[PDB]
Amino acid sequence: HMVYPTTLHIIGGQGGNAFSFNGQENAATLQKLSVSVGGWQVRGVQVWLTDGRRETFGAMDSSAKEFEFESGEFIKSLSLWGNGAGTRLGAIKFITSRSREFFAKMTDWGLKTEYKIDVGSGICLGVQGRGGSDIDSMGFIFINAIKSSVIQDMKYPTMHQILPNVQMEEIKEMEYKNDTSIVQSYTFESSKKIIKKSSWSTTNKIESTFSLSVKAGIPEVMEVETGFSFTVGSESTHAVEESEEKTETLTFPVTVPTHKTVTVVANIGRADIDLPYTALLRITCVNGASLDAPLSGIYKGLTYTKMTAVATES
Amino acid sequence: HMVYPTTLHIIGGQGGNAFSFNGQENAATLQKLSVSVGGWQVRGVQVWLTDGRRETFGAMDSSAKEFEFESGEFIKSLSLWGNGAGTRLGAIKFITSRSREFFAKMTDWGLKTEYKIDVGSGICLGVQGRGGSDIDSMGFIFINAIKSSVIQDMKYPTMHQILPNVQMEEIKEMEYKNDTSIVQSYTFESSKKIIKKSSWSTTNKIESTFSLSVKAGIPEVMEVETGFSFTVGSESTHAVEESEEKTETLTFPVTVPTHKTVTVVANIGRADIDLPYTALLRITCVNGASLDAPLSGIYKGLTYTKMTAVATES
Repeated sequence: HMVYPTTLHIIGGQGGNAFSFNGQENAATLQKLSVSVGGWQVRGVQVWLTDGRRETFGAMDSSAKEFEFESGEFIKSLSLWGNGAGTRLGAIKFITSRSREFFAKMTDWGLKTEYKIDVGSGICLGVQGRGGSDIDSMGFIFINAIKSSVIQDMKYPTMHQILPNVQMEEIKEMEYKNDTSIVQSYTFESSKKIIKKSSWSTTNKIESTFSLSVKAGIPEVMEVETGFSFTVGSESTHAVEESEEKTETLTFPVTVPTHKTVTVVANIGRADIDLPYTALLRITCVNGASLDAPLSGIYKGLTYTKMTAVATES
Repeated sequence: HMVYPTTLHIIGGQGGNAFSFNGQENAATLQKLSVSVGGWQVRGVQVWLTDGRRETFGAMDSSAKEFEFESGEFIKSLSLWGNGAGTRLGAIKFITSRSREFFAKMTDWGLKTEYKIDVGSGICLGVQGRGGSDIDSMGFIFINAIKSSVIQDMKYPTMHQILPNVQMEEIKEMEYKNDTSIVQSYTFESSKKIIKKSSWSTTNKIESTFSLSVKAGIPEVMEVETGFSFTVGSESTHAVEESEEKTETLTFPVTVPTHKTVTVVANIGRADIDLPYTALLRITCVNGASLDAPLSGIYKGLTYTKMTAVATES
């Protein structure tokens, strides 16, 4: 027997035309809902997803009430009601993870049959059902309970067509003066705090709805003596926005000839990276099923080269 | 042979009384300097450290010029000059990591031999020299080039005396109704995004001056059957301020007797942690020497228990 990444339980009658308003392809989720009610039915629904899509089913009128989800707010419980003849959706009730409540119901016919819905993870991808003058039937599309949410298959498609802009900064300067007839030897040492940074842009509130990690390598700069080029480092796990603090070091012996001066300057290169990326968001459920949604965005990073030094004789 | 965590090169004459103004013991560093110059000498210096200490040597007058370091700004190069008779300090010049320059010199006699100083890491702990009416001699105390800066031996000395305040939040509710004549069995699943947080307070700008890591475990909550108690998790490496995103899950079978209802509510506990800490900052230099500074502060955290559930029969 087979398992599924979504769960959908439709309540109501058999009439109307099919509709499906589903953010599954890009993992856009339910942001806002507005419901019109009549005497013996839900007349209409208007729905907004987090990618800006918006649509209306059935008929909407001045009786409409709405509910807008806050970022990070999901559904804890949901009930749908038939209208009692069993021919229309009768009412919608849910309670969120922040204990806010929404309830829209037919006015005249007293609320008859309550169906308590399995909301899965509580993360709603939209609605599906049948409508015509009214909402004949409807259910909420939920992602099943989630085990992980990981952005992967990372690509930087314009990377090898673009040159890094490596800016050199001085870190330390020291001078050694040998006024003797014996060649001298000194130890040069230098250090610098650097902060590497990585940022992959996200949209449609996926960063607040899901707990995102990125399984990818980071764009790095690579020293050729033709100049510099981009490559992608070792692959690992990252937060969507991450910084890594480090102390870079450099030490070496300095040989100072008789009756001469040696001046040593230590440098490092710094590169700001701005690159488009494509990737895949994979949401894996507790039941083992999964859902993939293509992503596109921009990567902003800050990286550094190794410390180097120039020794000049005078 | 023997190595040291600090480096100090004094320039000037032989007269005056010894002084030392050094932030070594608590790793307080140079924040601000002000210098008075006369005709044939540096007359005086006033120095401020990042822990608010402040002191003056020699004499200060209306000729005083000052320089204040920005957070994260260190010294890239320093030169000192004698006054030309070789009896006093004659001039100070430095250039910072952000290319800002400070230059204070004797107004009348002219500058001869420049002594380019080894600034080590460029992180200055204060000054040392000899002064009377004027600055007879002075040098800047620098930490040698740094390999690492690590907060360790982490202790929460009041931890055993305060009880965690664990607040329960509902995550999901589902109902299973068995209207048949044989026991039914179902599977409950639930998930919730959580964000754990860790923060160890710092002072004296050590977080901006050094690249700090904390080698410690994270304070967590633990199930006793008196209630809850604090413990410290497994040790690892952390930034001073850190957050971890996670998805908590729960799944189990639900058994429903004939003609009965079972209502399942999934919950999770949340605890804010606010606790004093003591620790040791160890700065290890590239040359192998090191510097210890005792630390005292407060830990602020956010943690969560495992998801649990209550199943109620009706």
